[PDB]
This record gives sequence, structure tokens and C-alpha cells, in this order.
Amino acid sequence: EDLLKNLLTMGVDIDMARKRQPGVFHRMITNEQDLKMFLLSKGASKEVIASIISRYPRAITRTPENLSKRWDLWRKIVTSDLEIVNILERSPESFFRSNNNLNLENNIKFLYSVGLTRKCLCRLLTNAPRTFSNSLDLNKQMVEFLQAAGLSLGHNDPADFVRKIIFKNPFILIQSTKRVKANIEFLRSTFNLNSEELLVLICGPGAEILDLSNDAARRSYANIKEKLFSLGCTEEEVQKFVLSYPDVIFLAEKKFNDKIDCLMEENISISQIIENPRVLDSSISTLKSRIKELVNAGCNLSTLNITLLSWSKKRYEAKLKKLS
DNA sequence: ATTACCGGGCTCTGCCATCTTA
DNA sequence: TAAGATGGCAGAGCCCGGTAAT
Ligand SMILES: [K+]
Repeated sequence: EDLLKNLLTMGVDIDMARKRQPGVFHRMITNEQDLKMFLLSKGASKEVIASIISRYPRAITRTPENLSKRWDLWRKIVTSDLEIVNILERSPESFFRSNNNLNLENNIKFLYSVGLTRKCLCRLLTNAPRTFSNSLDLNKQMVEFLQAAGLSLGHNDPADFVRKIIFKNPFILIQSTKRVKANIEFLRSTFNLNSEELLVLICGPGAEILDLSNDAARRSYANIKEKLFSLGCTEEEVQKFVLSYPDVIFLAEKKFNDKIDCLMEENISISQIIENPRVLDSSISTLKSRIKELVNAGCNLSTLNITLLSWSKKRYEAKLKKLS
């Protein structure tokens, strides 16, 4: 009865809430008051509170005791209340989609038990919160799958493969095993690719590749291949290029292309580009802004050493001065 | 005094489908 | 027997600078 009124004064988007979790609105008891007070208690602005509820209405079904206990467990990993407010604003669902604090506590035990440091649990919680709402078994699955995948390739102690990858790729424990398998076999196939090459690739520069959704990797590589072929680069060169800079698989196809095109419209050859893959770190805006500045001076770009295009502001700005 | 090499810092939700659970 | 709990999916970059090399 009193439910819609409170939410309305709270700033909530009621129509949106009802669409996401209609069920919640057919309960006779809801604790929307205690939650407001609870988050207010921990420093959340009223606008955040509304935003959290607008996106995860079920949040209002939790009791002060539960909320307080879950919060204190997060504070076993994160150090300030503010850190947690921020995470919840960014992703409500991770905190509120479960109310099994025992399970949560077991995740924390398990993850410690795998040999991860607190800075590593902190990193996980901060950037991949939803890790801690996983079932214990689900986190166990992924960990067992990595160990198995560690030894299924030539790794000396899998225990440490797990730590390296989980540190380099914080988002791995919120991916399905299905998905991460398919991304590994995608790399193994498309490129050489013997166990050791593969292993560094996964731990180092191609670590983010394991998070790509189904076939989005395959599809984004296809585009790379076409667009580079079209410009006169051979498959070898395409492979060499992408392996020396796998980040390029994460770009939206359209971005890659526009990026390639903005560079080349200025008479920078496809050759300069793939022998200096990092120029592609820069957003298109930055590239575009820098291109303007240099051609504005006496630079011809056709023959310049274009590495500066992806230098830091400092080093770039310094060098631009010197050119004029 | 200048650039290359390379790794690190940031960084991941919001939706739907299929169970459990009471 | 309807909600709650849980799993899984699509979508996706940019920047900085230490230190080696010259
Ligand atoms: K109920």
C-alpha cells in the first residue's frame, strides 16, 4: 500500500522498476525504508539510493541485519565504506542479487585458499563484484577448469598459472567455462600455436581475449583479416600483427576500420601502421587531434616515424613543441 | 636527449532463462 | 505456484611512464 508512495518520494523510477522485477511489487512486506536509512548510513547520496532501487528493486527485500552482515564481509576485502558505495552505484545487482552470506564467506575462504592475496580479492571485488555473488561451486568450477587448462598445457605449477591469470584478468571468474574454453581453442587454432606460446599469450598480452563473448572474437578477427587483405597484407603479416597486439580484437569492428581509415586518409601506409601496432591504442579523437597538429606543422606523415601518435600527453606534447 | 620496449593502471552491467524454495 | 536464487549471455579501450637502448 505505502510502497509506491515511498519510492516516489525516494526518486525511484517506478515504471522501470516494475518492468525489471514485477514480482517484488506483489509482496506485502518491503523494507524500502530500512534500506534508504542503511545506505544513507554508509554515505550514499539519496540519488544513488534511488538509482540502485530503480535497477534492482529486490534490494528493498533485505533486512538491516543481512545488509549489515554482507557489508562487513565486503569490508574484509575493501577498506572504506566509500569504495563500496561506488561499487554498488556501478553495479547494484552484485551486492543485492544474493542474501546467502554464508556462501559469500565461503567464497572468500576459498579464494584465499587458492593462494590469492587480499590485493587480488580487492581487485576482484572492485572490478568484478559479481564474482562474490557466484555460487561457491561456480567459482570452484572455473578454478578447477583453469588448473586443468594449466596442466593441459606445459605449465610447471598450475597453482601459479591460476594466480597470474586471475590477476591479469580480473574478469575471468565471472565468465562461463564454456566461453573461456572456446576462446582458448580459438587462439590455438587461428595462430601457430604450441602450448608455451599459448601460455604466455593467455597470461600476458592476450589475457582479455578469454572474456570475449561467443564468436565475437572470431568475427572481429575476420574483419581484421578482410580489412588488412584488402590493403595488401598477407595472412602471415596479419597474424604477426594481431599477436604482437591482441588488444585490437577487443575494438568494435567499426572502430578498427575508422581507426585504420583515419590514419591512411593522411597518407600513412598500412605498412607504417602494422609495424607500429601501438599507435592503435589511441582513441580516434586523439589520433585525429594529433594528426591535425602535426600536418599543421611541416610534417608529411608519409615518411615520419608515427610512434608519437600513441605517446603519452607529456612525451607527445614535448615532441610537438620541438617540431615547431 | 631521445626513442623503444613493454607492462601496468584503470577496467565490467543489465538483461533473460531455468532452476529452487517455501 | 510465484518469488527468489542462480547461471549465462552480448558488448567491448585508452592512457601513462620506468627503464633499456642509442
Ligand atoms: K514470497
